[PDB]
Amino acid sequence: RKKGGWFGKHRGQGGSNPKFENIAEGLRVLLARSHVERTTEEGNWVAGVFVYGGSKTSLYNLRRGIALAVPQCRITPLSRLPFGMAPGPGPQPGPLRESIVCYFMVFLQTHIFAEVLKDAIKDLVMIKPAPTCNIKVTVCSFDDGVDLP
Amino acid sequence: KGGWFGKHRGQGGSNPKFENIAEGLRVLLARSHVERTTEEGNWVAGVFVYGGSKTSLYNLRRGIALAVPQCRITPLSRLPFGMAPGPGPQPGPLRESIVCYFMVFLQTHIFAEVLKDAIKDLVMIKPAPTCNIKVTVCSFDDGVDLP
DNA sequence: GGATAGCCTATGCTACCC
DNA sequence: GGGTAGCATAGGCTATCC
Repeated sequence: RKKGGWFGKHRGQGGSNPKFENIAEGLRVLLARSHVERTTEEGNWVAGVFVYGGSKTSLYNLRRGIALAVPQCRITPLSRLPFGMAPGPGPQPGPLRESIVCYFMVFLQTHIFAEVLKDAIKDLVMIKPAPTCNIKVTVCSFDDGVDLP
Repeated sequence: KGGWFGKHRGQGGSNPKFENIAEGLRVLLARSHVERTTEEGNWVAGVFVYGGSKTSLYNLRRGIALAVPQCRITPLSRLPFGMAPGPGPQPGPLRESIVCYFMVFLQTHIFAEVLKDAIKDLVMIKPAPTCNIKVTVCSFDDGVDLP
């Protein structure tokens, strides 16, 4: 029985469906309690949200969800994390060595909404079963902003 | 002519090309012997590098790894679009461009600043596309728990 | 809503060209 | 040291499973 190959939707062209819509609605409810400004007139991307861990699929679905809930943001594809510190006095891994742990980046126009978005993702995720509850989120601040093309 | 050389993702070593870029960086980083590590060892800061071209970004990445053993670096990935100009609707948050980026993780913000300065100065005397590479210092409120 | 199959195509990697 | 070729294997995407 089926199970897909090519569906004519390229990188970044993801549509919607109940699964991603339901995730988005979870975010929207939380976000609606904090009705803060998500845009500025200048429109620069001065803040971000760095999301990682859990599992590839759970991260992916979260990314798809955020996208539907927040048209005012911009989101990278999933990518991978390098390793952290090795314990003890020994040698460390090279800076390029990559792990199995994924991450994605959300860009935002206001610092205020970045904080709220971060809170919402945490709360959305903290009550769900593993691996989704293990998804970590941190606000990310850009000194000079980012010139998204 | 190359195909498979046995080197998987993240395993890249060194050669004259990358070491040359690394030495350029080392000289510049030597302008400011600030602390690059903490006792706690948390990844609280970074630099966000993007633009130029795929290859010039890539080569920079390789060079930084050789010049800065104390950092950790993502693979290259892609940027989503910004604001669309004028009358049209905005692109979806997921739509991706051709512009690449990578992230460097650091344990101190003070060195992030120096690393950024180093990259800008390293790149501004070069021709396009490399001179068009953009850098910003990056700060993680709650840090990043790199595996 | 997480995990997977399976086409498309992205990057990581190296050595070659110049 | 920028652009490339070309294997390996990342992810984006979907429907199907359950």
